[PDB]
Amino acid sequence: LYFQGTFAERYNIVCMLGKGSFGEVLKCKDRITQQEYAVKVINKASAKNKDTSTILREVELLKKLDHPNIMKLFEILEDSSSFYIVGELYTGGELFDEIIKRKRFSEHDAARIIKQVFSGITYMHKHNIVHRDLKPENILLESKEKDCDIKIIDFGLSTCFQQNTIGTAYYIAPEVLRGTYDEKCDVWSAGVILYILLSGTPPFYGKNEYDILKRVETGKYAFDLPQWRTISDDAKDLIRKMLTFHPSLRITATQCLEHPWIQKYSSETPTISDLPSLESAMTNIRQFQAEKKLAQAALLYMASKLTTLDETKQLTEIFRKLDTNNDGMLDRDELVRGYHEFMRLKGVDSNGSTIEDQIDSLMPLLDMDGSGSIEYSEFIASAIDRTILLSRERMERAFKMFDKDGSGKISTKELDFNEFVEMLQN
Ligand SMILES: CC(C)n1nc(Cc2cccc3ccccc23)c2c(N)ncnc21
Ligand SMILES: [Ca+2]
Ligand SMILES: [Ca+2]
Ligand SMILES: [Ca+2]
Repeated sequence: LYFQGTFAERYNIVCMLGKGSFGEVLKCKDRITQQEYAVKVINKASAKNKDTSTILREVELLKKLDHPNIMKLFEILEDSSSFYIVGELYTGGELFDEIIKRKRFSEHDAARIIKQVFSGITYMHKHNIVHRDLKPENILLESKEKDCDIKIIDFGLSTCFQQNTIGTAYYIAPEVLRGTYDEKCDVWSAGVILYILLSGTPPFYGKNEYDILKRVETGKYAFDLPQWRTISDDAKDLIRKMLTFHPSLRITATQCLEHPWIQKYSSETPTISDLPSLESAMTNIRQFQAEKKLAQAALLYMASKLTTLDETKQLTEIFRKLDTNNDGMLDRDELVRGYHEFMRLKGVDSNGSTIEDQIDSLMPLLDMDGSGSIEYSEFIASAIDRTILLSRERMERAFKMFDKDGSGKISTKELDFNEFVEMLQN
């Protein structure tokens, strides 16, 4: 395997997309699957701030982050000059451009959007990761479709790498001017984002960066602009709690998510339309509940690494409607209510075994990291057709994602292609 790069052997570079933090971001495509991905290329010599052992450790945790509103990293690969961080490709651009186009949003539309930031940030903070620089330019739109998920990018690598080289000043908490970060800085930044969403203007506005940072110094903002009068007191109460000056008195990410104003506007719930879609989710999980253990884990690794938007976009809607508390993961109770609601909408009396014992029995097989929750990939794994999950191209990639040494055959420590194909086609 001498004349083969790890990145080069697997992905072709299509084109540059942008200059990201710590290095360039490019569009690349898998040479077998043809599926396209974004890749950030980071120069080792120049950007390295830690040893590679620390960098690969840090990035591994970032890869294991599983949340609909957080960018999904697939892998970190290296050659003699660079690191290559490969992730989901988004096509909808920055939330920032949405602000410019719409100028500002209804309480409904601002609620649906910021709810997703709260969801992602809450998950980030549960895993002890602060963004440090939350802003509209670091929130990407998944696609061009209407109510598409937003995706928080660009965090986690801050001690690993070193940058070299406008408008960030609007979003920085005051404590950050004191050289301090903590989880409450992200809340502040998200409060500013929200104020801009509902009003179209930042709370600490000014002509240049000196004067912007001067108002941010004082902590003084108001709901003075004429447009604030036809905006509820509930949005005002949330902003006030987020733009509280002292971090210790400022609300958490979770309380942002749980705020009454959030609850009121983002209550999309399951309907008759979802029944056939929901019926498809059932069949595929129903065997996943009694499908082999080596099958269950092997399926989780495939659907998690090699899916695409247009494939799982249906499961994505269903997931959302079951996610009644809006944190981006499915707990035990939400599944049970969803199973009750499913039956009710179909006309079948719930009150074999009960819905409650069936879910109780499903959770251990379904929650495979033992998280207590059913994260997005665990759902997709379970509730997708293997009729479309299993194409030759994907098996070919899978086959090579486990053969570490590059033999043409798999060893026991790691865990023929035709013997591979039959195993997965059971
Ligand atoms: C704004 C345009 C330069 N861009 N930027 C990204 C973010 C991104 C892509 C690939 C790897 C990453 C690793 C760490 C942090 C962010 C990464 C990105 C994306 N996902 N999809 C489309 N465009 C993107
Ligand atoms: Ca949930
Ligand atoms: Ca889990
Ligand atoms: Ca091998």
